[PDB]
Amino acid sequence: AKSKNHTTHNQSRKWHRNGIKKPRSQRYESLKGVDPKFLRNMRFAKKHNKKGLKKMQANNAKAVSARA
RNA sequence: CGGCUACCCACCCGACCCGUCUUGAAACACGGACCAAGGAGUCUAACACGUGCGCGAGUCGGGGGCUCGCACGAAAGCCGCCGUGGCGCAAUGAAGGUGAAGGCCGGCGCGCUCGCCGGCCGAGGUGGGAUCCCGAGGCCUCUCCAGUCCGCCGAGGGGCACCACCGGCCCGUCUCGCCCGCCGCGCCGGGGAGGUGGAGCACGAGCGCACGUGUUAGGACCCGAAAGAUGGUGAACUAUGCCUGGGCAGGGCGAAGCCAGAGGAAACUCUGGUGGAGGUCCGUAGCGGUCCUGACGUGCAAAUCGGUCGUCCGACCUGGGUAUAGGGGCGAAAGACUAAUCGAACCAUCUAGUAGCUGGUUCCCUCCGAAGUUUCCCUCAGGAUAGCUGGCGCUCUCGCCCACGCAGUUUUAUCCGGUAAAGCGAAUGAUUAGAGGUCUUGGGGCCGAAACGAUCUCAACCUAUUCUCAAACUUUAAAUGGGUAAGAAGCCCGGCUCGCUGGCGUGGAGCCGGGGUGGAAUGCGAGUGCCUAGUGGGCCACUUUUGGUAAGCAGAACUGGCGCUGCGGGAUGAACCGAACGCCGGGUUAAGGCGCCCGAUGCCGACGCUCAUCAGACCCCAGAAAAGGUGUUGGUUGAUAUAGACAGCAGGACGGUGGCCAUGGAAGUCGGAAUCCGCUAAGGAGUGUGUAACAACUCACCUGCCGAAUCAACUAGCCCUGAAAAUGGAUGGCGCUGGAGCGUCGGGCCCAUACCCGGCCGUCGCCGGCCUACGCCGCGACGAGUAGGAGGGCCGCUGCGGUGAGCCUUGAAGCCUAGGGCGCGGGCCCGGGUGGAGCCGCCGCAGGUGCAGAUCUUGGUGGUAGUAGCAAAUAUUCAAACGAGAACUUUGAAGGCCGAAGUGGAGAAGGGUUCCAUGUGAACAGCAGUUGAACAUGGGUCAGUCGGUCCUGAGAGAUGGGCG
RNA sequence: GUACCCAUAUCCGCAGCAGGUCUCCAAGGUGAACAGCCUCUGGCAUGUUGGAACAAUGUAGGUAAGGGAAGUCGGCAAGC
RNA sequence: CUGUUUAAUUAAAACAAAGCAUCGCGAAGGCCCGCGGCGGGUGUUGACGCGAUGUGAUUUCUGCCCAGUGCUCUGAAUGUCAAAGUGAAGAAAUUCAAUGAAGCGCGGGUAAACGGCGGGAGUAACUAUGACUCUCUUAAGGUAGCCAAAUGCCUCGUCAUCUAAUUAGUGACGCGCAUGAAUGGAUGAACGAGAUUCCCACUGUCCCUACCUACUAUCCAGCGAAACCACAGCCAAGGGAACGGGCUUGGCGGAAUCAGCGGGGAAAGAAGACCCUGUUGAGCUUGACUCUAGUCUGGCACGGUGAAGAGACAUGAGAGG
RNA sequence: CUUCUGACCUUUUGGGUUUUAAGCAGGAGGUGUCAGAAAAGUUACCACAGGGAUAACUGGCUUGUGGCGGCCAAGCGUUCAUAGCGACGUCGCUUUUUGAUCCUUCGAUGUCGGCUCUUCCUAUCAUUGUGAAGCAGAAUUCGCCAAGCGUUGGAUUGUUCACCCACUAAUAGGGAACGUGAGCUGGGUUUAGACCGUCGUGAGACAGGUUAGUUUUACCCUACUGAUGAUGUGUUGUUGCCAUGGUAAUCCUGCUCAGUACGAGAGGAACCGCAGGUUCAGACAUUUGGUGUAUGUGCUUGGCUGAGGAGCCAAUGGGGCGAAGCUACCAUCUGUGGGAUUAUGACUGAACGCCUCUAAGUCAGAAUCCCGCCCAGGCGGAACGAUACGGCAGCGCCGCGG
Ligand SMILES: [Mg+2]
Ligand SMILES: [Mg+2]
Ligand SMILES: [Mg+2]
Ligand SMILES: [Mg+2]
Ligand SMILES: [Mg+2]
Ligand SMILES: [Mg+2]
Ligand SMILES: [Mg+2]
Ligand SMILES: [Mg+2]
Ligand SMILES: [Mg+2]
Ligand SMILES: [Mg+2]
Ligand SMILES: [Mg+2]
Ligand SMILES: [Mg+2]
Ligand SMILES: [Mg+2]
Ligand SMILES: [Mg+2]
Ligand SMILES: [Mg+2]
Ligand SMILES: [Mg+2]
Ligand SMILES: [Mg+2]
Ligand SMILES: [Mg+2]
Ligand SMILES: [Mg+2]
Ligand SMILES: [Mg+2]
Ligand SMILES: [Mg+2]
Ligand SMILES: [Mg+2]
Ligand SMILES: [Mg+2]
Ligand SMILES: [Mg+2]
Ligand SMILES: [Mg+2]
Ligand SMILES: [Mg+2]
Ligand SMILES: [Mg+2]
Ligand SMILES: [Mg+2]
Ligand SMILES: [Mg+2]
Ligand SMILES: [Mg+2]
Ligand SMILES: [Mg+2]
Ligand SMILES: [Mg+2]
Ligand SMILES: [Mg+2]
Ligand SMILES: [Mg+2]
Ligand SMILES: [Mg+2]
Ligand SMILES: [Mg+2]
Ligand SMILES: [Mg+2]
Ligand SMILES: [Mg+2]
Ligand SMILES: [Mg+2]
Ligand SMILES: [Mg+2]
Ligand SMILES: [Mg+2]
Ligand SMILES: [Mg+2]
Ligand SMILES: [Mg+2]
Ligand SMILES: [Mg+2]
Ligand SMILES: [Mg+2]
Ligand SMILES: [Mg+2]
Ligand SMILES: [Mg+2]
Ligand SMILES: [Mg+2]
Ligand SMILES: [Mg+2]
Ligand SMILES: [Mg+2]
Ligand SMILES: [Mg+2]
Ligand SMILES: [Mg+2]
Ligand SMILES: [Mg+2]
Ligand SMILES: [Mg+2]
Ligand SMILES: [Mg+2]
Ligand SMILES: [Mg+2]
Ligand SMILES: [Mg+2]
Ligand SMILES: [Mg+2]
Ligand SMILES: [Mg+2]
Ligand SMILES: [Mg+2]
Ligand SMILES: [Mg+2]
Ligand SMILES: [Mg+2]
Ligand SMILES: [Mg+2]
Ligand SMILES: [Mg+2]
Ligand SMILES: [Mg+2]
Ligand SMILES: [Mg+2]
Ligand SMILES: [Mg+2]
Ligand SMILES: [Mg+2]
Ligand SMILES: [Mg+2]
Ligand SMILES: [Mg+2]
Ligand SMILES: [Mg+2]
Ligand SMILES: [Mg+2]
Ligand SMILES: [Mg+2]
Ligand SMILES: [Mg+2]
Ligand SMILES: [Mg+2]
Ligand SMILES: [Mg+2]
Ligand SMILES: [Mg+2]
Ligand SMILES: [Mg+2]
Ligand SMILES: [Mg+2]
Ligand SMILES: [Mg+2]
Ligand SMILES: [Mg+2]
Ligand SMILES: [Mg+2]
Ligand SMILES: [Mg+2]
Ligand SMILES: [Mg+2]
Ligand SMILES: [Mg+2]
Ligand SMILES: [Mg+2]
Ligand SMILES: [Mg+2]
Ligand SMILES: [Mg+2]
Ligand SMILES: [Mg+2]
Ligand SMILES: [Mg+2]
Ligand SMILES: [Mg+2]
Ligand SMILES: [Mg+2]
Ligand SMILES: [Mg+2]
Ligand SMILES: [Mg+2]
Ligand SMILES: [Mg+2]
Ligand SMILES: [Mg+2]
Ligand SMILES: [Mg+2]
Ligand SMILES: [Mg+2]
Ligand SMILES: [Mg+2]
Ligand SMILES: [Mg+2]
Ligand SMILES: [Mg+2]
Ligand SMILES: [Mg+2]
Ligand SMILES: [Mg+2]
Ligand SMILES: [Mg+2]
Ligand SMILES: [Mg+2]
Ligand SMILES: [Mg+2]
Ligand SMILES: [Mg+2]
Ligand SMILES: [Mg+2]
Ligand SMILES: [Mg+2]
Ligand SMILES: [Mg+2]
Ligand SMILES: [Mg+2]
Ligand SMILES: [Mg+2]
Ligand SMILES: [Mg+2]
Ligand SMILES: [Mg+2]
Ligand SMILES: [Mg+2]
Ligand SMILES: [Mg+2]
Ligand SMILES: [Mg+2]
Ligand SMILES: [Mg+2]
Ligand SMILES: [Mg+2]
Ligand SMILES: [Mg+2]
Ligand SMILES: [Mg+2]
Ligand SMILES: [Mg+2]
Ligand SMILES: [Mg+2]
Ligand SMILES: [Mg+2]
Ligand SMILES: [Mg+2]
Ligand SMILES: [Mg+2]
Ligand SMILES: [Mg+2]
Ligand SMILES: [Mg+2]
Ligand SMILES: [Mg+2]
Ligand SMILES: [Mg+2]
Ligand SMILES: [Mg+2]
Ligand SMILES: [Mg+2]
Ligand SMILES: [Mg+2]
Ligand SMILES: [Mg+2]
Ligand SMILES: [Mg+2]
Ligand SMILES: [Mg+2]
Repeated sequence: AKSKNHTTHNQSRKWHRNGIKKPRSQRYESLKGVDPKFLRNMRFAKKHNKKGLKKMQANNAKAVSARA
């Protein structure tokens, strides 16, 4: 009882009925697969930022506000 | 007079018989003779999602108890120190076990890749984010003054839910090291910084009840097996033993034994009788069944009958009793018989056994609407997964010089590739021929004792060319096609963090802060979550292609179509050409067509081709080739002709030379090579016929007459030959020839459910109004559809709780009806006629709720059809009586059959009143009946000496005892 | 217990079914004979119906001139 | 040979038969029944008997192979080998070791047990074929017989007879795909409701059909079904699920009927006995898988007393390398 | 599941130690049907649910193969390509062979061959009319229009096929579901019994061979054959036409021609005419033969009526003859012509000064076509006769008014 083996007929119609839209592009996609050393350095820079940010950046903001 | 309709008839057009398996159904595929009733997705437990309700970090009394005995009460009410308990509120490890709060500010110890302290609120930050808040600005009678009065908005802020990311916390692990504590200073505990695994935490949402869908276990939508197990019943048929009885006409052959006679010296032999044996022969009764493959073959018969057969003293046939009973018995063995069933009986139960397999599966309308494909499976007639589909939503966006976002598309930049084509005087592999050079090699000829001492040639090698090819070759290389980008998620500027890297404040990432959106065209509203049926056999077509000679063959790529689909043309039709579908009126048209079927050329239509004794007449499509035509109609390349051709008529057609090679003959004429010469006006060492050769005819050539065009080869349009198949017959038919054929066209005309305008119905979107708000309006765009998914029903059936101060013996339900009428529809209302005691509307509730099929179950009725059939065994007739009725009864007579192995007289088994008498004649008797073995009534079986009872036979059987 | 059928009509086979079912008695003629045929004692209406005709086909039965198996797979049937 | 056989498609060459052979058994036995018992059949039996097989009148013949598969017999010389029993290590569970019943393995016998019986090369004064000989193989290479057979593919083999003509029949030939010796081979009087060939007489089997008789069939009187039925029935061509009756184009088309007929209705009788699928069954067989009755051995109790003897363990002592 | 490796790890259940076991992580022991069950064969004694998703029939698509043709022309043909063949190449038709695919058929289409019978096809074996030869005659070979008429009797085989004998003008090829099984036959294939050979340990298998092996139903519709009828002409009858459909004739022998034409001989025709015969068709019974139940007559076996005489019975007792009727190629009679034309041969005659059967026009022309003869006569019509007593009637024609 030989039958049909494999065809791709009437497949593009099934695909285009729902759509072949591109994947959802969003900001801050992901951080997976990134170098572990680079990720560790980024975490350290993010967690040590508020130590010196809230003072020197505030002083510079006051200075630029006095400038303009 | 008006009247649609469930009345009948006629014409015009269209019209194949329904249901399901299938790519394909009206099929010469299956089911259906018809009608009435019954008939198929239910219920329980569990799970998932969605919706309604109540409570809410809680929720739930379903389990019990309490009040008072109760028709409604197997209800309802309550427990409150009955919440035991289930679910959720805490997760992570196999386990010992552990087990979730961040942020700001300042200080100190080296504010150290650095802990602690003190104060506060208290679940971080970034980019989006409905909504809300603030808000420059301008919008209302003459004016500076105002609170309401008119009234939107640039920009900015805190930001629900939700989305993405970063960080934070908990549990199990791996690396690194250091610190703290002691009910006891230890292979005792606790803590940190980094990478990972968790169904986690990071202000919680679950619980209980009901409904709908989907999956699953229950017989589980309905009907259906071959089979398996348990426990019992059959030897009245048949197979076999045993016991006890019965039966087998007549003839033929002539075994042993016996007697007599004859022959012989003896042994002995021979002859004629008698004798009556045989698993003997012909043959009857009996027992079986060879052939006619005879008759029947819905029969006499679920195995028979007529001839013809084999055996008939036996291994014979047969009655009764008795023993063996189902994986068993019995078997002169055919797996035959075992109660019409035997390669494993019957009966009841498990059992509604299972089926990936057939068949069926019941009311209407509206909306949406496929797949035969990927992967896996002992998978290929199936299932799971993905995909296609539907439903429920949810989050936002427009609606009062500018949008977020998207696209089977184009435009601009940008790469990617190795097909089509082309090439091999370019790589690789195949490949024909020529030209030159030869270093060498091999085969021939030459000078000559031989010799790379010399020479000619061939093969081989090299060089520059040359002809033809590669899906598994390629320098080069298309079209088509694939990806990306065309902004605010971007750019410029400044400053902080890094434990990453490092000459360097170097590089790179992260964060913060203020300033500047108009960035290719066109079109469009987008995003997202959950549940989910069906599908998982396909087919066809333009083009590209694999195997095959080819196929209406098998297998692929894109797109379209059928299946899932009607309509107008192709006469006919699955795929072709147009075109897609609510009900209508008008106009137009696509494809196609205008001689009649059949609507339209019935145009004073145009140009040209074509004649068939087989014309021709429209993609798929239903017919044909190589080749040929002095049949016509066009074209090309050429050659001749007033220095008079081509055709026709007439004349010449000679000499060297009967030339050289041949020979039985070649003297132009069978052959090989050649092939000239001289006078001429021209004659060819000769185009053909003929002779064995010579002769003869004739031709090339020249000339005489006529007199102006002609000859030859190819090429392509119609037509013709090529062209033969079986029932009579297919441009669709009739037919058509100044066309109704072929080619090129013009102006009109014909009609589709297509287009435009308008009415009506429904869906969707936008909405409008403070008029059943679940109602009433307005505008616009769309309506097909199998499998399947949803919504509505004031469609229908049954019963229950309310309600209609409901209808009815002045007529309920039901049934019938050329009557009226409503709704698109399921259906319903009224009138009339039967009928004689119940029924219905509205609001909710629960179903054993809708039939056209299932070789569906039961019951009834048709065509067949007053048909087949009342024919195995020789045969009936006359008169009379009883009777309404005579062929079937009775009596008499005549003619016949069974003819003693009977169609007679008696019995055993079996039947049980069938035996007898009387009486009726609807039923029985296959017609009839006065008749009967039918019906009703009443009678009938008399035993010491007929048999049972008595006795044992094969055999069955209790106690003693044994086993269980 | 004692009737009756004991059967092509009282049994079984779905029935008044050419089927099946165990025994006794059994004459005369022809003839070897209980073969076949014809009669007597004893039974019967021809087997679930009759009338009219004698077409084809059919079911059983018998002949056919000349040939004699030449038909057929086979001398099947029929025939001697 | 007589006889029996598939009731209801077979009557036979099949089965059976006397005869001829072989196997087991001396009763605490052989072959079987049985859930059970020292229960039952043979057995009211005892080797001229019982039980289990093969071949199949009489005569003559019974060839060669034990390699394999089966059957049987032997020695605790000899390998494998379960429970139970013994010793050792360990606190014990446990582990190790010594020995080891049947069976298997080894060896012998048996083929009237199942079965089998090959293949090359050189050699005769016409040549070939071939008297004769060498060689591989395993256990032995078809002996005596018989044949194109009921056994032969080539084949309708070749020759002779039978015929006018023969794929038939008979006789003979014989590297015979693939005959053959109790798998029985060769004959063979009588008898086959056995199959086949020829001949004589015979006849309607036929040339070549015709006629006659009885019962139907036929019409009528009376009585009266069933099978089947989607609706129903005139054809040609085309398309179509590729062979229509209904569709399209044409040919055409008057009621109701009787007697035959068998071309059609792809006629009826039955969910194809043929082929395939089923993760559907049943019968049967075996060196398919897993089990079991039964059967053969070993151990444990029933199961008790005496004597003699062998092997090992522990004990003290004397020889040895 | 087993084994190994590591923690100076976890649990070994009332609490401790130890053996052991379980537990975590990763390496190995395998699913070759490789996303992974543990698995021999036969059933012809077979069964069930299904499949035309899937073979054995036919039909359908193509024709490789088979058969049948055409073109080119190297050559055969003594000479000479094409009288007759024609290689190397190449182009077509057919489904009378086989093969390829599986489209309809699995709730069945009865599947070989033979017998009987009808029709059709032509790629013609013979017959009618013709052309060409290496056609002197005869016998032959190649084509043209041509299917009207024939294409037999047997030996062996189941056979399709094939071979042989004989006859004949010739013994040609096919189709219709490989025509035809509710027509037959069952010889083989293809069930169940059994035998032999080979294969298999076995059950069993063999497109190997040999034997015996149930052949069911029509009464329905149509078609066909025949018979009543129906429609319309007012009724009925007689005499008549045919529109239409069917269609029948075919072949051979002997004699005169003629031992002639022809041919050197050997050999050896043809036209007209005369006798017939084969097959087929229509009938017919005087003669001949069949049948026979006038149960006509006369013998004869057994029994029966007492015996003669007369008879009867024995499923028409047998047999010798036989009227009438039916019947036989087993006897007898008969079977017939006109037209237009095909193939072909010709006339006049241009295209194309000539030629030419053609281009327009003419001629002859046949088993083929049609009709004539014959068969039945239509939802076809004509010509003629009679047309309703009896007592009241009834029915026609003319003229009529309502
Ligand atoms: Mg598939
Ligand atoms: Mg239905
Ligand atoms: Mg199916
Ligand atoms: Mg199909
Ligand atoms: Mg259908
Ligand atoms: Mg059908
Ligand atoms: Mg059918
Ligand atoms: Mg039916
Ligand atoms: Mg109903
Ligand atoms: Mg609690
Ligand atoms: Mg069942
Ligand atoms: Mg089982
Ligand atoms: Mg039992
Ligand atoms: Mg008995
Ligand atoms: Mg005898
Ligand atoms: Mg004899
Ligand atoms: Mg007899
Ligand atoms: Mg019989
Ligand atoms: Mg019998
Ligand atoms: Mg027989
Ligand atoms: Mg018969
Ligand atoms: Mg009959
Ligand atoms: Mg007899
Ligand atoms: Mg005899
Ligand atoms: Mg006898
Ligand atoms: Mg059993
Ligand atoms: Mg039986
Ligand atoms: Mg059983
Ligand atoms: Mg069920
Ligand atoms: Mg599949
Ligand atoms: Mg979706
Ligand atoms: Mg490529
Ligand atoms: Mg290329
Ligand atoms: Mg296919
Ligand atoms: Mg295809
Ligand atoms: Mg479908
Ligand atoms: Mg669609
Ligand atoms: Mg469509
Ligand atoms: Mg159409
Ligand atoms: Mg197009
Ligand atoms: Mg289109
Ligand atoms: Mg319109
Ligand atoms: Mg048009
Ligand atoms: Mg018109
Ligand atoms: Mg043509
Ligand atoms: Mg067409
Ligand atoms: Mg076609
Ligand atoms: Mg031309
Ligand atoms: Mg025509
Ligand atoms: Mg529309
Ligand atoms: Mg719709
Ligand atoms: Mg109601
Ligand atoms: Mg009343
Ligand atoms: Mg009442
Ligand atoms: Mg119901
Ligand atoms: Mg119904
Ligand atoms: Mg039914
Ligand atoms: Mg009733
Ligand atoms: Mg009826
Ligand atoms: Mg009748
Ligand atoms: Mg009868
Ligand atoms: Mg009277
Ligand atoms: Mg009487
Ligand atoms: Mg008498
Ligand atoms: Mg007697
Ligand atoms: Mg008697
Ligand atoms: Mg009475
Ligand atoms: Mg009666
Ligand atoms: Mg009585
Ligand atoms: Mg009574
Ligand atoms: Mg007395
Ligand atoms: Mg007594
Ligand atoms: Mg007892
Ligand atoms: Mg006791
Ligand atoms: Mg009595
Ligand atoms: Mg009887
Ligand atoms: Mg009887
Ligand atoms: Mg006598
Ligand atoms: Mg006498
Ligand atoms: Mg009578
Ligand atoms: Mg009777
Ligand atoms: Mg005769
Ligand atoms: Mg005679
Ligand atoms: Mg004779
Ligand atoms: Mg003879
Ligand atoms: Mg024969
Ligand atoms: Mg006979
Ligand atoms: Mg017997
Ligand atoms: Mg028989
Ligand atoms: Mg014993
Ligand atoms: Mg013997
Ligand atoms: Mg031997
Ligand atoms: Mg041995
Ligand atoms: Mg032990
Ligand atoms: Mg020699
Ligand atoms: Mg030999
Ligand atoms: Mg012999
Ligand atoms: Mg013969
Ligand atoms: Mg052998
Ligand atoms: Mg041999
Ligand atoms: Mg005679
Ligand atoms: Mg037709
Ligand atoms: Mg056909
Ligand atoms: Mg057709
Ligand atoms: Mg039909
Ligand atoms: Mg119609
Ligand atoms: Mg139609
Ligand atoms: Mg009739
Ligand atoms: Mg008939
Ligand atoms: Mg079936
Ligand atoms: Mg499967
Ligand atoms: Mg079975
Ligand atoms: Mg796999
Ligand atoms: Mg099996
Ligand atoms: Mg058998
Ligand atoms: Mg198919
Ligand atoms: Mg087929
Ligand atoms: Mg049938
Ligand atoms: Mg049929
Ligand atoms: Mg003819
Ligand atoms: Mg046929
Ligand atoms: Mg046979
Ligand atoms: Mg057989
Ligand atoms: Mg002469
Ligand atoms: Mg002469
Ligand atoms: Mg005749
Ligand atoms: Mg006569
Ligand atoms: Mg006569
Ligand atoms: Mg007489
Ligand atoms: Mg007499
Ligand atoms: Mg007398
Ligand atoms: Mg008699
Ligand atoms: Mg007579
Ligand atoms: Mg006579
Ligand atoms: Mg005649
Ligand atoms: Mg002519």
